[PDB]
Amino acid sequence: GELAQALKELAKALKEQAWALKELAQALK
Amino acid sequence: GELAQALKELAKALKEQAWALKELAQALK
Amino acid sequence: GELAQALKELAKALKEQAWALKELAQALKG
Amino acid sequence: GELAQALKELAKALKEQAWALKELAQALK
Amino acid sequence: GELAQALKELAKALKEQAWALKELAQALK
Amino acid sequence: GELAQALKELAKALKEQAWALKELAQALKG
Repeated sequence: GELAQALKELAKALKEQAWALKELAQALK
Repeated sequence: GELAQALKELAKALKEQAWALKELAQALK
Repeated sequence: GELAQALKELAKALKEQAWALKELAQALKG
Repeated sequence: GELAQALKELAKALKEQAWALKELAQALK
Repeated sequence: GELAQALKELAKALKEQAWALKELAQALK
Repeated sequence: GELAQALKELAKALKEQAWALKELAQALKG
């Protein structure tokens, strides 16, 4: 229903999370 | 959706955490 | 039901943790 | 059912999370 | 429980994250 | 259903983040 873009906005968050992690990993070298 | 409500709060918290990770990464360089 | 309530709490923990990381980041600058 | 101690083991995790945060906050002074 | 399965994976990840936060705290002192 | 799948992914992100924090902690020691 409208728990449907619940999951959509969470999927975006998870993606932002991944980009952020990648940047930190790269800083740790 | 109530449950949906929670998932929206989670997504927003996740984004903020991701942005904090980026600030950490930049402080390292 | 109680699952909803649990996920809200995870959300607050992540938010509080974000704040702490900003502080750490600032300390690492100087 | 046996999503019942699902939530129980998650409640414990959340508590560990809080203790960990408190210790970091205290280190940041 | 499958959904229950996920919640168990989450709890374990949360614990590991909490323990990493403590290691961070101790490194500061 | 798809909620289950989503929560699994959060779990992996938290696990990967934990590793990164251990590395940061080690770097802060020296």
